[PDB]
Amino acid sequence: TAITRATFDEVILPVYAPADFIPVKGKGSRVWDQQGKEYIDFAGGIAVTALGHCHPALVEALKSQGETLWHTSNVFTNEPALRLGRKLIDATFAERVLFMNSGTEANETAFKLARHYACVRHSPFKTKIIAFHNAFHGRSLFTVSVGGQPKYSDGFGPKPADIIHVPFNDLHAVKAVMDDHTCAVVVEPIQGEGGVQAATPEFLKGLRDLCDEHQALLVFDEVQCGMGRTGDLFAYMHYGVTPDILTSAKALGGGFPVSAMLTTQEIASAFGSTYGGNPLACAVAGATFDIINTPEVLQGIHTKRQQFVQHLQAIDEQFDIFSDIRGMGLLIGAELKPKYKGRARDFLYAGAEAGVMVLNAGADVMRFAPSLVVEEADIHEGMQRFAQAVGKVVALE
Amino acid sequence: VILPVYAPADFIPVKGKGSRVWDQQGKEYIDFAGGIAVTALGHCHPALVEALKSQGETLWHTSNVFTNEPALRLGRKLIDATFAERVLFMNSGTEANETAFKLARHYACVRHSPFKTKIIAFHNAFHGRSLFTVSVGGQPKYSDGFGPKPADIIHVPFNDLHAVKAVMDDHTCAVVVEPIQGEGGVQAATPEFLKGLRDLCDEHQALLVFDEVQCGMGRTGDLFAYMHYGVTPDILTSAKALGGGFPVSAMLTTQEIASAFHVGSHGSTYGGNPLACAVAGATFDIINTPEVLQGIHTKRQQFVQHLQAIDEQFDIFSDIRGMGLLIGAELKPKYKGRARDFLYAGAEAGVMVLNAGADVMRFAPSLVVEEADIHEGMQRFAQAVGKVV
Ligand SMILES: Cc1ncc(COP(=O)(O)O)c(/C=N/OCC[C@H](N)C(=O)O)c1O
Ligand SMILES: Cc1ncc(COP(=O)(O)O)c(/C=N/OCC[C@H](N)C(=O)O)c1O
Ligand SMILES: O=[N+]([O-])c1cc([N+](=O)[O-])c(O)c([N+](=O)[O-])c1
Repeated sequence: TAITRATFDEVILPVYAPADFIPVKGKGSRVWDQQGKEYIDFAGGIAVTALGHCHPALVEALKSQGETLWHTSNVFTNEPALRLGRKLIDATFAERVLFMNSGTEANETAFKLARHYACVRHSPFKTKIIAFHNAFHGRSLFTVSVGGQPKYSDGFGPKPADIIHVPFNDLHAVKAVMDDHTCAVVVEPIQGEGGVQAATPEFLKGLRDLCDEHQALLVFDEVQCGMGRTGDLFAYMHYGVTPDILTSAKALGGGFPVSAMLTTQEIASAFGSTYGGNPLACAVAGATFDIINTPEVLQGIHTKRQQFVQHLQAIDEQFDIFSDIRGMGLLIGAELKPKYKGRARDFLYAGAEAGVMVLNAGADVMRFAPSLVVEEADIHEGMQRFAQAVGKVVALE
Repeated sequence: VILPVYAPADFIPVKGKGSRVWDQQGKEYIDFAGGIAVTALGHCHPALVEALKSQGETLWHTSNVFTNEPALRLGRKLIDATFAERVLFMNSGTEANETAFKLARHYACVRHSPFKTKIIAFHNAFHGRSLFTVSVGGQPKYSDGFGPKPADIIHVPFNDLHAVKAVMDDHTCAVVVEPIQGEGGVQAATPEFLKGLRDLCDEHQALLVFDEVQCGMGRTGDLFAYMHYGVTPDILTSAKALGGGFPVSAMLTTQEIASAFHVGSHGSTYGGNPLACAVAGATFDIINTPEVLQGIHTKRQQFVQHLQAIDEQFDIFSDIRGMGLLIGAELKPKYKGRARDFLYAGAEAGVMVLNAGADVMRFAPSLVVEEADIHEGMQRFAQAVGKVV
């Protein structure tokens, strides 16, 4: 009855191919497997553990609320949800906040709301949604159809219709497809899964102007780039472009399943300042928000980015593997040179062997999404491990 | 118009212990609603609090780049206790249903034909509020107004086997059914209907999908309602009681069906995280015991005897139905459309209850609700009824 890696194949649907070792415990940016091997975590559970593992403040919030009240249905509100709603409203453009569990659910509510607002405020025929190639918005049938990767939306029967995809950063293409029958433009300000590609300023500003012209809602999916990831509370604040609806998840709860959809009173009235929210989830997300939304933590994200980028540059000087280093704050993408095209997974595996956890963003890009408070010592140790992994792969060349 | 139920500003739950809840003013309520059949072991159950806190000190989240011990331990328990051979964990019943419906579609696509896409579902069904799940749900008012719905979904009346036979064909990929429709008036499938679905799915090579989000995890007095009926589905979904108040869900199926998915066919950031799975494991360990499952039947009769006594005094119910601790009490025609008013009257009297449409009262208390709480809460509900009538 020992639980091993082999156990996964006997138990879970074959939709994942997980690592050969099993993390069992973590503190900060260090993680231990069943053999007590120690890893440096630059993956963050895919940009989720924004304050690292078992952060004392988050554990305290969990325990305190866990002794008090876990659950209310959406018939009720609860103090943690009201508190978190207020902090989001005070800190952002939002006047109304709806809480869910996952990024997928938050996006379902955002896309349903944009559709419904158009239906009741303009016309039942105003249904087109513009989205972008390589976008990722979740795995429900609707959200994966708004997602821009046909490989993930093919094969589930008839897709919800009236979704049009154009290239990310192509403002002319958006202009071309938008019209009075368009209800929404949905965009990630930085495409995380899609190779860590940031919107240009002109593109994002252009989406706002086109949404205004056509009476469409601009929906920012900040599930991955939000909650401090870029070094601002939300990426829209870096750009100075205010969306009509914004979604947040991943870092919002520091690891606890929680998500949010933020909008205005005018738009939300198509459906008090908050709706939903698990008491336990919202208590934890409140503690997370209180730490991430501080000048010091947000400044540190930029300091830490440069510490990572200097190491990636040193690695490239030595080994000649990267064509581009991009992203914002502590979402970092390092694109492999053509010689190593398609081999991101080879470097991820060698990384894991060397004791560092990193991500891909497609087969050509390495992705780093560490805790926003990752200690400098852990940045240097993990990046030395990564350099060692790169060395081992390159020596085979 | 269908009116929702919302609490006013003067009713904000702040604390729960067992089957008792207190609001901001310190008013105490007996909880016969369970947050809509979620807190199946009541509020802040010591074993669940212990699981939460101990795993909370250890590991919360690693993503599905990794597997984790609590998830594999919970999957093993679900596999051992049910027809399932493989599982996927998600964060809500809606997400588990999305996974099930996508799996049934994809299985048909790759095993039979990309054209085998019809899904048969039932009027008054509830499967969640995502665009796909609400379109499979059987309340048009809830699926209207969001632009183009995912196609190839056909609705017929619950419990009408003939109608299912009439619409099913070789182009049908699935029949999706709640063994008891919870939101839809607490209506249980008849034995003939449920077995009929299994036979029709076999005939047409379609997958039978049971949504046990509300009726599963002990709610009926068996671990899953399918066990009461002795009809085994191809895919089953579970949530709510599974995590006792922690957001977690599961989709259960066989290896043969699971194998239609490949790496990257579906996924979830949070789904299967060790904190959720540690909590659901603790919940499962308590609910899946002979003693708790027996007690659910004892407790059902305690509630039903109270409901009958209320009816003898006030003449308000035409029918008392459901299974285990999912209880429906249909209002007589004289009280048609009054379920919300009885619910609000209950709250004033210090008891939290549910509706199941405008004509039906619903009860979904903790599976371990104390006999003393059943009697006190039902006395409060009788008082509320006296205020209404
Ligand atoms: C921009 C953006 N929007 C929405 C989502 C969906 O969030 P989720 O439902 O919480 O997984 C995501 C989630 N990405 O997660 C990685 C992929 C996931 N593991 C999968 O395979 O589904 C995202 O990056
Ligand atoms: C048979 C059945 N299937 C799926 C669900 C949805 O599960 P959830 O996403 O875990 O709430 C449910 C949930 N019912 O809860 C009530 C409604 C809730 N407030 C909502 O409107 O989504 C169910 O009864
Ligand atoms: O701090 N710790 O909780 C901790 C835990 C483990 N472990 O194996 O789970 C270690 O190996 C170490 N360690 O190696 O320092 C530390």
